[PDB]
Amino acid sequence: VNSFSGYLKLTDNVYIKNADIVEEAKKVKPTVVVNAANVYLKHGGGVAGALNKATNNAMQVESDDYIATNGPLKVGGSCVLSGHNLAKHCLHVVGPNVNKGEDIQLLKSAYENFNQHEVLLAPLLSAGIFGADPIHSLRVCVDTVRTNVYLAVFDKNLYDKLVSSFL
Ligand SMILES: CC(=O)N1CCN(Cc2cccc(-c3cc4c(N[C@H](c5ccc6c(c5)S(=O)(=O)CCC6)C(C)C)ncnc4[nH]3)c2)CC1
Repeated sequence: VNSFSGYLKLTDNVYIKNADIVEEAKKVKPTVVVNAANVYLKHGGGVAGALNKATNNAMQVESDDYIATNGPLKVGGSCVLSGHNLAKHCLHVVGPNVNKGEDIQLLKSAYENFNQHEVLLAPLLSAGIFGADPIHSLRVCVDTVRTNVYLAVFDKNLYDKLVSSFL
C-alpha cells in the first residue's frame, strides 16, 4: 500500500513532509517504519516514546525480549522487529547522540541501514535532543540512502529551513 501523500520530493529517492511520524504510520501503515532508537532499545522519550505509546507498550515488550537474547546494538547499527499496528516492520536505528559525545561519522553508518529496505517511513536521524545539526542530517540522508525514504519532520519551522537549504 505505502500510500504516502503530501510529500515533497527532494531527490529521485528522498521525499519530505511536515508531519508526526506516528500519525503518518497510522494513516499509511507502511512496510517499514524507522525508529530513532538507543543501543538498549529503551523507548522513554521523543520519537521512540511516541511510537512505543502508539503500540500501547507492545514495542517495548518485544524490544526487551530482543535485547535479552541478542544484547545491545552498536551506535550506527540496527535491528528489524515487528511494526505491530503501525507498520509491517520496525527498523530500529541508532544514530549518534552528539549531545552525549558520540561521533558524527556514525550518522552515515546509521543511514546505511535504510538501504536493506525498498520503502521506509523515517524520522530525521540524530536530530532533536540527539544534538546533530538537522540540515547536516538531511545532507547525510541524501548522500547515503539509495532506497526510497519518506521523511516525516514534526515541526513546520524546521521543515521550512530544510526545504529552503535543499531547495
Ligand atoms: C493529535 C495529537 O494529540 N497527537 C500529537 C502527538 N502525537 C504523539 C507525539 C508525541 C511526542 C512526540 C511526537 C513526535 C516527535 C517527532 C519528530 N521530531 C523530530 C525529531 C527527529 C529525530 C529525533 C528526535 C526528534 S528526538 O526524539 O528529539 C531524539 C531522537 C532523534 C524533531 C522535529 C527534530 N519528528 C517526527 N515525528 C515526531 N513525532 C509525537 C500523537 C498525536
